[PDB]
Amino acid sequence: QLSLKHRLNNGDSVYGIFNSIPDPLMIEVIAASGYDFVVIDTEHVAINDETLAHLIRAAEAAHIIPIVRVTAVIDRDIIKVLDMGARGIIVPHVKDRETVEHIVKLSRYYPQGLRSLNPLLDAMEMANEHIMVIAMIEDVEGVMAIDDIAQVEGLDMIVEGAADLSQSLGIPWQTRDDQVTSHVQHIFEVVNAHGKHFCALPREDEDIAKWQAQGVQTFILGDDRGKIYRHLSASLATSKQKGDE
Amino acid sequence: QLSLKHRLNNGDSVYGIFNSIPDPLMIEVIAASGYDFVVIDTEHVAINDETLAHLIRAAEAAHIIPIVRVTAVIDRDIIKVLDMGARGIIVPHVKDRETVEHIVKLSRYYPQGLRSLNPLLDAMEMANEHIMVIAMIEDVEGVMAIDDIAQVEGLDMIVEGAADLSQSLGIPWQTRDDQVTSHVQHIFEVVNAHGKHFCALPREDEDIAKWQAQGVQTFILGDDRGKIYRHLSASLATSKQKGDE
Amino acid sequence: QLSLKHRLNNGDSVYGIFNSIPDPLMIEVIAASGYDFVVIDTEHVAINDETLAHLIRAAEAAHIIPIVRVTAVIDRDIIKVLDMGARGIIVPHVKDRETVEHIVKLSRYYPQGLRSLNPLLDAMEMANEHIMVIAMIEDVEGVMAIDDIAQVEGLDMIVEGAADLSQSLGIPWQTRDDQVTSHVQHIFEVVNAHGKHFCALPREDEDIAKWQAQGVQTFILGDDRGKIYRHLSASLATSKQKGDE
Amino acid sequence: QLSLKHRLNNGDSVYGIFNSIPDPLMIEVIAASGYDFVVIDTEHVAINDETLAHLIRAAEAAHIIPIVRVTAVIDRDIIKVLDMGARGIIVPHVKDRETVEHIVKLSRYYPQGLRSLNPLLDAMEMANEHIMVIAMIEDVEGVMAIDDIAQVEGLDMIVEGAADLSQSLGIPWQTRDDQVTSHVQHIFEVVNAHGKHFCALPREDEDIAKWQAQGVQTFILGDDRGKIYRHLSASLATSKQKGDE
Amino acid sequence: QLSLKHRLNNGDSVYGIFNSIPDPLMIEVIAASGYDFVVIDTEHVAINDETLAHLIRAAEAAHIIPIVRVTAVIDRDIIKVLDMGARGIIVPHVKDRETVEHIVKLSRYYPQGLRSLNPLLDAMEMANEHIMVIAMIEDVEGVMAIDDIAQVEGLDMIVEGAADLSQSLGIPWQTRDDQVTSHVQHIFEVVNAHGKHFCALPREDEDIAKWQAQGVQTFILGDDRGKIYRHLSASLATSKQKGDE
Amino acid sequence: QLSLKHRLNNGDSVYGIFNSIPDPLMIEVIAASGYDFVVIDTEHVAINDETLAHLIRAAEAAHIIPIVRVTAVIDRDIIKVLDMGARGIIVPHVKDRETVEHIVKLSRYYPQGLRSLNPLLDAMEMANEHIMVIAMIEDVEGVMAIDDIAQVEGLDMIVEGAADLSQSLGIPWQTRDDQVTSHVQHIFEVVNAHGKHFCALPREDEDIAKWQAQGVQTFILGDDRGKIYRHLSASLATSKQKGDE
Ligand SMILES: [Ca+2]
Ligand SMILES: [Ca+2]
Ligand SMILES: [Ca+2]
Ligand SMILES: [Ca+2]
Ligand SMILES: [Ca+2]
Ligand SMILES: [Ca+2]
Ligand SMILES: [Ca+2]
Ligand SMILES: [Ca+2]
Ligand SMILES: [Ca+2]
Ligand SMILES: [Ca+2]
Ligand SMILES: [Ca+2]
Ligand SMILES: [Ca+2]
Repeated sequence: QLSLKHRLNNGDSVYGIFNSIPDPLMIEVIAASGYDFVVIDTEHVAINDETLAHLIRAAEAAHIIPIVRVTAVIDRDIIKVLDMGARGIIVPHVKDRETVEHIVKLSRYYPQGLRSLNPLLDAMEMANEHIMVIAMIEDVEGVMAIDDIAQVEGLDMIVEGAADLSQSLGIPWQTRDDQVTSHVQHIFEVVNAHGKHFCALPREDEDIAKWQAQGVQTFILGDDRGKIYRHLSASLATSKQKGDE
Repeated sequence: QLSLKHRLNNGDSVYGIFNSIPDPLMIEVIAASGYDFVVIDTEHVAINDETLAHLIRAAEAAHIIPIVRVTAVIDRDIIKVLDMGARGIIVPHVKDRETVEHIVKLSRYYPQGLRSLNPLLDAMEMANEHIMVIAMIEDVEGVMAIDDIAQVEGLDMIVEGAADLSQSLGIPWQTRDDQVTSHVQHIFEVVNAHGKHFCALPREDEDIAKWQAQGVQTFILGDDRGKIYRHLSASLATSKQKGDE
Repeated sequence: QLSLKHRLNNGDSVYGIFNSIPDPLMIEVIAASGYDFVVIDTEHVAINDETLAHLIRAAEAAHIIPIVRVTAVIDRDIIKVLDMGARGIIVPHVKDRETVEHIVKLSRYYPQGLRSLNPLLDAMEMANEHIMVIAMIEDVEGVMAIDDIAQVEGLDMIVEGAADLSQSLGIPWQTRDDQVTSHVQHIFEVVNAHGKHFCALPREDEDIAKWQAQGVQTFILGDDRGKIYRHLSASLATSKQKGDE
Repeated sequence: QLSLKHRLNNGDSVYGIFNSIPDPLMIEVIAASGYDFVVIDTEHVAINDETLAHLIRAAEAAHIIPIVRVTAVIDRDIIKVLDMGARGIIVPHVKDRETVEHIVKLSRYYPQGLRSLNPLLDAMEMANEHIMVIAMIEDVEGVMAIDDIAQVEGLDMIVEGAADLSQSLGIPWQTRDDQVTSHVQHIFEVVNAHGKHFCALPREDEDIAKWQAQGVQTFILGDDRGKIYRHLSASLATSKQKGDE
Repeated sequence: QLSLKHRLNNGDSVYGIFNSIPDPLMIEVIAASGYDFVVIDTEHVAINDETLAHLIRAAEAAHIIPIVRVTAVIDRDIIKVLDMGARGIIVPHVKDRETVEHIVKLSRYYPQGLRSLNPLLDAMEMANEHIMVIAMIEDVEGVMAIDDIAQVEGLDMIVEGAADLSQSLGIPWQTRDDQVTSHVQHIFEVVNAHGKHFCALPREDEDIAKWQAQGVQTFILGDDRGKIYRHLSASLATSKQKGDE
Repeated sequence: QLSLKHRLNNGDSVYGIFNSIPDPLMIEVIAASGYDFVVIDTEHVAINDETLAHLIRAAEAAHIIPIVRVTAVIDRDIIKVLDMGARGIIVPHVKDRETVEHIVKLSRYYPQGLRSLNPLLDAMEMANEHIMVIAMIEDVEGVMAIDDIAQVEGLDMIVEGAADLSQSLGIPWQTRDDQVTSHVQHIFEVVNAHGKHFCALPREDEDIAKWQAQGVQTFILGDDRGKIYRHLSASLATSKQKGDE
């Protein structure tokens, strides 16, 4: 299937990573490494639409679920990105119910939305059944409106954006601050109460256990670019010390 | 300068890595990680000429020396790759003196070669002074012809290709075999006797010290794709174990 | 000229097709096949702006009129797409008069609009004279607002979108339903009353005659991708039966 | 598997088509249409290496076997094209045994060749087992040298090139001439005697039965570009006649 | 630094040009020619995001300051364009204070805005310190709202758009008209009163002196495409006359 | 027609320029400037095959004759470049008769060559009739073999390469030296004696008259990149002096 919704329906825990190096070989390396899904990032990333389409094919061929984080311009991106075969979309900076309802309208065929049309009904039904509609909650407005957001029919999942939330709170990068963690904990509790999925971005491995015990199944473990830099820089420094004795 | 030849002339040890993911962000990540040079691979890699040109610019902007491994088709590649600004070229499967002399002809302006023309003389002189002409020695023929290869004026450096050498010897991937290591040791001794540079591909960090003690200054520490897969796969497995307690 | 407006002014019937495979060879194949115009689709299609520019050049070189269906983001797309040389634009999901007036503002130079400036006046005049401004009418809102839409000075043509209209009516793909056909017939009558052009998407060849008799001159006969799949799949099935006797 | 060699080993007949429109959507349309394999053409076609890599991924994701026809420059193309994941290669204008032996050297790992190295041995073995090495026989020299060509260990299949053969015979496009057909029949008989596969390019559906009865299993049914032009041009002409009554 | 803000802080006059041919060699030619900055145009230009990223790298490698004119869709473009390394952004058709404040929000990290997060604080601070936020004033609305626009904290510079202003005034291309010049003079006086920078687009060389005497330091001298056409066309005409005696 | 051969058959003088900035807007600017032909350079230039195809379409759409200078790898390039629609090819560093005969074989259909096949005969005939086969003479070997080169049936034109010839003579860039000019004069006389066309690269406008008087009709007036740099650098220096009074 390559359906995230299907994986979650079995009781599985699933692990992903952000892709911010828009190269199909990176998608294949991530798949080879054992990830269940990859979030191809298009918000910040310099990435051509035809490149994005290539990355989704790479994901499909490599048997990893392609999830896409789109830009703010959902009236342009969502139709294109779903027609390319993204199995899920993440919309950044979701702040209110009206935006979530619009995302659903754009993402789902009748009767669940009005996704543009471009057996037919069976294919539409299957699309609606398996697509993941995911909202980033990463500013104070979104945390405050979480109860109204979480109850929108068709919204499947919320992902915590602690970094941008910290800046929204006037404490950028203080993601360990009780303010940030209490807001994230609140987001989870409300999401969970409305029978929706929460996606954690655990800082450290131990945080996975802490979340898992409360019933979280979905985990994004950082981003490729960050992990690669940290590994290559550490590895090289160690090499240069060992070489000089 | 961004000249490998200049770095070596000071007594420096220099560290590089193969790039086989043809994305400018990878070049920038490699530079950020602390590498002195990057060998952008075009032999095996699916990589457009315009992409290669972009990667060399990324290297320049990120202050890392761009070295390029070209394909077998040197009469096409060398002129293009030098005009793009590669500071060094690696030619694969160098087997005889005649090939080395042809590489030099293609890589160097008069009076050192006949590099196509496309103050003028001063620029030509500076190009010749700083370019690194590098031959891969990776088959039995090349090891056997090493004395004739190493004495070609204009050949700056030899790089060991233990993997392909092992297959040439009918023992593919037995790179730890005494046959392979003795041939590589021979290559070094002959290269060094003719006052040329040797570039090691050490298997492990300890091998850097062993080579450095014999006067080797240049080291390629694997390739990005391999390191990334090994790190991401190890990291994820550890994460999944820690999450489940 | 390669002007659709010019062709229509002679009494010609003109035939087009949607292009949803963004390759210049497809544009050339469509031109070779005898089409008068091609609607290069960018709404749903994964297509780079530089690719689109290439397709328009292919059209020009192949002597086929390039019409472009843009995305919803007209404040971005229209200026780019006209400067690339599109001879007409189709805007999707036109729902009100205010949108049509904005399209005209963006598409036409003074005195007919405020198309960005980037003999000069003569070139502007010629652009305004020959550009086709085309609105898709494909949701109930647009059909209801058709009288207000059709009378906007500078709107040249309306195209029926029966598929998306059917979903808007809560009967997706029931394009043969009397609801859908009566609305499309209404759209035509109102458009025609205001002296504007109607563009039909006939389901079958016989529908061309039916429309032509009422004075329709413009016909889009499906899309390349759909026709190709249907032909290749039918052709192959026939081949496999004939081969096995 | 997506292995042509595997399909042939079961007694299957397999059907392919040339792709000369280098767009991943065309690969997907060909797969949807029911073809078992696609021959992505790079000999004549303007196609970037990164595009080719994308087309092979499209094929994999769409569950169609990707075969690639390379250029004459096998010392460049073969290593790249195999590393991209082509399941078979077609080399044009094969004229002698020496060329076939070189193709095998480039295409197969030790002990069957010397394909560059870039469990390890198991992966090499699997590659060798499943790769199809295919020679185009399309000039008089190649037909004359067919016995020496066909007996090269590692050559899997020969494909008839009647068009270019006709020009080689000084009768370009006279592919129905007894000269051309007798030479093609000879090629088959010799290939078949040496236990190798023959690939037919039948002119018409009836030719499939004629070949199949002699034990031919592999059929290339034209090329996408040609079929599309012929269908679109015929379809449009019929539409325009029906519209005018 | 490659900081325009830094250059202006020394008392320097700085010279730029619009780039509307999106090729990295053009960026390099502009740098070689002696320009201090280049305004890479994306408003009108057909230019892929990955191409734009390449042009910015070309600028960095060639030691020319990259400034980017974005499209109207600032909620998409600004984050991408800053993360690519643009040292300044120009937003077209700035008409009110609310838009300027939004540009600042998008362009600057806390505490000066809410630029998305993607030592950390030091890097943010350095970004804010060196970025140039630039508004195009090119319609009557913007001239009328200039006092409210100019006093927005975080707006660094205004650039005159005489061409589009002339069309806004109903006199397209009458850029020499007293209406246009008096409005531009007003824009400068108000901008200058609020301690902000003005960027002139002088028609002729003599206009540079006239502006410089009033304290203007920043000058855009046309666009590459226009200059190239005018030079090549003049040069060729002269050549053809000289050849025929 | 867009046939250089046709233009020359009327008694016209024709003017071209090298394109070494591989952007379709540059092709269009060159066409707008009044050039009869453009030599799209692929020898030195970083240029994707799909880009080259785009540039040829740009040329066709802009009504300028596209001529292509290929790389040394004629067995790869010529078939691709002709199928893309180049109206002429320039092969660099032509040194002997055997190479010219091979170029002709690759460039012309039966009976004039064996150009790969990919009314039919009429199209082949028209191709042969209008294609220009052009050899660069730019090394001492080629000048020495000029009589044998010039008499090859199917070779249409020779172009002088004074720059590379000077380096071949051990006097790189001494293109004004009597050695270089006497060799170029010899090339012309021999070419002209065999009824073939000569293409001059005049240093200065006055050289056009000198060549024209001897019956030369074809002139390449430099390259875009060089002219642009020289104009932009001169123009900017003048601007900066005028601004400072
Ligand atoms: Ca899913
Ligand atoms: Ca964020
Ligand atoms: Ca160097
Ligand atoms: Ca190797
Ligand atoms: Ca038109
Ligand atoms: Ca629609
Ligand atoms: Ca196979
Ligand atoms: Ca052939
Ligand atoms: Ca700056
Ligand atoms: Ca403007
Ligand atoms: Ca010609
Ligand atoms: Ca040359």
